[PDB]
Amino acid sequence: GQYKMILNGKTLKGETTTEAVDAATAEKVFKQYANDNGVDGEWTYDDATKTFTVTE
Repeated sequence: GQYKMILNGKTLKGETTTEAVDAATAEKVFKQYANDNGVDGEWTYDDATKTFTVTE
């Protein structure tokens, strides 16, 4: 399924999507991406909208 991440960082903002077998897999992909791009924030996941957020 399609999962979305809203990036709400100090210096990186926007939206991305990933196709993943489940939310746990999307979480790993998105958290790795955030880490690789210097984001260090608080996370939420909404299963109704398949959307993660990370906020600094």
